Amino acid sequence: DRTPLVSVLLEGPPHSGKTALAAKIAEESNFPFIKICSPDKMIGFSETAKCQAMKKIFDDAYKSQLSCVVVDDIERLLDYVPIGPRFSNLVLQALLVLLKKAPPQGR
Amino acid sequence: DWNFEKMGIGGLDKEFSDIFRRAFASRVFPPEIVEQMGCKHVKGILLYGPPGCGKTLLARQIGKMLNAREPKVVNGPEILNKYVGESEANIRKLFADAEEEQRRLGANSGLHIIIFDEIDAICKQRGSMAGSTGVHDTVVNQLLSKIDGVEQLNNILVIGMTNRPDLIDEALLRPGRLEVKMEIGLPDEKGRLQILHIHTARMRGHQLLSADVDIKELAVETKNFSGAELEGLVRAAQSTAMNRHIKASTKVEVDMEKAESLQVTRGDFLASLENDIKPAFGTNQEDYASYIMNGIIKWGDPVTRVLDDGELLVQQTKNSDRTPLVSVLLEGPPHSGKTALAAKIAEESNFPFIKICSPDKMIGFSETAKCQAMKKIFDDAYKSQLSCVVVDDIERLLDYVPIGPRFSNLVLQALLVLLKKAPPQGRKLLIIGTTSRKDVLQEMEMLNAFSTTIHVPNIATGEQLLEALELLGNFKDKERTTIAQQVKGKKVWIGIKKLLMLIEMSLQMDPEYRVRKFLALLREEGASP
Ligand SMILES: Nc1ncnc2c1ncn2[C@@H]1O[C@H](COP(=O)(O)OP(=O)(O)OP(=O)(O)O)[C@@H](O)[C@H]1O
Ligand SMILES: Nc1ncnc2c1ncn2[C@@H]1O[C@H](COP(=O)(O)OP(=O)(O)OP(=O)(O)O)[C@@H](O)[C@H]1O
Ligand SMILES: Nc1ncnc2c1ncn2[C@@H]1O[C@H](COP(=O)(O)OP(=O)(O)O)[C@@H](O)[C@H]1O
Repeated sequence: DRTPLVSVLLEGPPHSGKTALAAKIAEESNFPFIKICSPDKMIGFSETAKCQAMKKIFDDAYKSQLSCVVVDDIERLLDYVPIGPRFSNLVLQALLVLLKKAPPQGR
Repeated sequence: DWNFEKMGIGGLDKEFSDIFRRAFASRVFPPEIVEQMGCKHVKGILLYGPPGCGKTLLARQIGKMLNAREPKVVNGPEILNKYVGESEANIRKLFADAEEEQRRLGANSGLHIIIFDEIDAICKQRGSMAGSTGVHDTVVNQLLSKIDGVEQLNNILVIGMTNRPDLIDEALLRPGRLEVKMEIGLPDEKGRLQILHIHTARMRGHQLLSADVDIKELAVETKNFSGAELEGLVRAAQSTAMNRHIKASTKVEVDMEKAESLQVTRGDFLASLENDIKPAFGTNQEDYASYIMNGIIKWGDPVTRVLDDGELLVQQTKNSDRTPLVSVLLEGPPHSGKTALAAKIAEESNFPFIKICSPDKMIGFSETAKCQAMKKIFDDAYKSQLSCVVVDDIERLLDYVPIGPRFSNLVLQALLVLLKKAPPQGRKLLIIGTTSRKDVLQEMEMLNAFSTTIHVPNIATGEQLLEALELLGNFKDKERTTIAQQVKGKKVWIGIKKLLMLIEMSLQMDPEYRVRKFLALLREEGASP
């Protein structure tokens, strides 16, 4: 009741099989609303498009009584690369703001 | 039990039964029971597929059977204007007949069908991609207000056609609106046979076609042809046969008997198939001669190793489950002659769909155009049972220069994402890369994405050079003996392309000084890795 929002992060070496475990744990919940936001469905998009998609998906999730949102391959969304380094600041700021926002009362 | 198989349709027989079961179940039963139930009819359907797989004929036949009035064809790009609030008038004008009939006859009017085309043209989803194509989103909303809204229409049916099923607004697929999807994929052997049979009914009746020609041979030979290509082949064959006959008649004053006869024969079909028609979804034999300029000569063991490994990979990818995607990379020093070997191994697969994407056709394009072209090529490749895509030079695509360093991030991300996306269920794919700087490429963290690597070495021994020259055959016996004597030091490190260029340079003088000039040039390039 006093902790309406929760977060959990999975990390490990490459080719360890993280996405499958995330999908399984999301499925086992039996919640009425579930959604996955993969990067492969935004090929060639610009940062504004990605932020708009994230905002739309989270807004849609806000309207239920229980929900589960999966975000896959976080490092890939930011457009990271060891040389440089380089990345899109806007996406990171948007995600940081999201990850500590509570839904309306009673959800 | 329908009978359309032989009149206009031809290949596509199951799609009719599927669409009839899914959509028109209500209009085939006596009206009494349906009016007792009080259910409504579907208010439209959507179609998507390759450009020229026979979509319009489906709509025309469906309209004809239902005993409806004349369809009101219309095109997508045509309905667009730069003036404020002028597209909406065009959209509204379409339904006028439907409204008039509804007003006058009440609930007993017939059926009117409106056929859009390239409906994806008018949509605000395209603006999401890189560009400015908001197309005044308002437009689409207007359309909705005619299908549904305060006023109710019950004598309409909307059929939509599209080529990019991922660019359709999500709001245009909810219940009560366009709510039935279907796919129209490429034909098969039987479909090709039926299409060729139906398009060749005219000549058979008049005995004009020769008895020599068969239909099974042409059916099997055409692997991945589409609808329009078959009729194009027929027309080209007719034209070439007529031209040959008239030219032969002009050359020789043959008796009348043969003059009246205009048998098309079989040679015209083969010539036209092999020379005129270039399928968009099939192998292009012409491009191969543009890359393998001088064939392949076996100067050492490694070539056989590379060819064998490529054949092994091809066999593994052909027949196997649990692994529908395969990747491989080629590495070597500059001028090692990589592209030719990759093209050869791709050609030897005998696959139906082979494509080569190189910066050759991509000068002056902006990065966004590059990503668009890459996505288009891969999307096209996705629409075949087997495919083989070649990426010519990874380094040039990324726009890499050691100073800086500098490069385009969007293309790198797009390529990395694409390399790890399996095709739809039950279809295979193969990807082959090529580069000349593996150190930077590994530093960029992409070498982990590929699944295997191969090495292409250069020439490093004198006897190898002697064998290469002998196979090329440009030096005489005493010249070869002198070259062998002078090259016994064994300090040779050169590439094949450089060797050919240097031979051409050396052969530009009188025969007396060829050997000395060639040896001087070879020693001048004294590399020592
Ligand atoms: N117990 C298991 N743990 C992990 N993966 C499993 C397990 N059992 C089967 N698998 C298979 O492992 C693969 C997991 O692929 P997945 O995309 O999750 O890997 P990954 O290394 O997390 O990927 P990514 O490249 O996105 O980091 C799937 O084929 C799944 O079927
Ligand atoms: N066995 C062979 N190996 C390599 N090249 C060969 C062989 N036989 C003939 N050639 C000729 O060598 C040339 C190979 O050119 P290719 O485009 O492959 O060079 P490359 O070093 O891969 O080029 P780049 O790195 O600049 O793209 C062509 O002329 C080809 O005809
Ligand atoms: N299944 C088929 N059977 C016979 N002809 C076909 C078939 N599919 C396409 N065609 C040929 O294609 C032509 C129509 O092409 P169409 O499908 O209208 O192209 P588009 O979809 O780009 O408008 C016709 O001349 C027709 O002969």
